[PDB]
Amino acid sequence: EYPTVSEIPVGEVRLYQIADGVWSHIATQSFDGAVYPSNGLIVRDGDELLLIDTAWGAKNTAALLAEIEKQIGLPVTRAVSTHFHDDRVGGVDVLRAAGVATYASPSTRRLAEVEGNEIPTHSLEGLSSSGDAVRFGPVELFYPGAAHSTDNLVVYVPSASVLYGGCAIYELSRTSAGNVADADLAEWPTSIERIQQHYPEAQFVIPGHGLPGGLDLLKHTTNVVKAHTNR
Ligand code: NA
Ligand SMILES: [Zn+2]
Ligand SMILES: [Zn+2]
Ligand SMILES: [Zn+2]
Repeated sequence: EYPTVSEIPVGEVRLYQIADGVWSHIATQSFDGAVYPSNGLIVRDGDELLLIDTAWGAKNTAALLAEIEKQIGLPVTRAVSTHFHDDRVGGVDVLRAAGVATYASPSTRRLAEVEGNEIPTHSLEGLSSSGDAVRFGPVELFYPGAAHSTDNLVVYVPSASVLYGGCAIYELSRTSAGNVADADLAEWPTSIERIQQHYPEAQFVIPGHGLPGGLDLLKHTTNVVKAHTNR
């Protein structure tokens, strides 16, 4: 029942309820003549919402805000981007113009600026060292170490046992490396083990792209990363 890359035209966004007050958002983009899905998260925060990641571009992100107001009807007051790539920050300008306070680590803000990408306004402190965690409203933010990117964060929703791995975690159907231009392949397995150690009770694990599953997605990602390392 999770929407697949094939059922979502580029420009539209779907919401999927994972648990009480926790949704993923799913959008698509075309690259090199193929179509790719991308996930983010929405977490209820009293009578407001916390958004995790944009919907991969300005147009998709405007559609995301429209779909949230239609389906949920609570204001998105804050957004966190989990690393500096466009599937995470592309759409930050749309969020900002809509009155959403945008956040990322100082590492992410720096890398976004270097890349010429959109830059979240606010800096998240306390996430500079591997293993660092901070509470941000209804979620915990965790910096596991370098993996898919040097700045990648993961997000845990303790009330729902939902772990949002972002692009540091691959879906099961992905058996080859994705975009690894900015990755730390040498550290990625160690960073994954920090995630496993910190969130062993997670019941629902969401990758940056593709289908959710359980904690098996972590060892799966390590397997794929190690195979790529040995290519
Ligand atoms: Na924790
Ligand atoms: Zn990325
Ligand atoms: Zn502000
Ligand atoms: Zn990604």
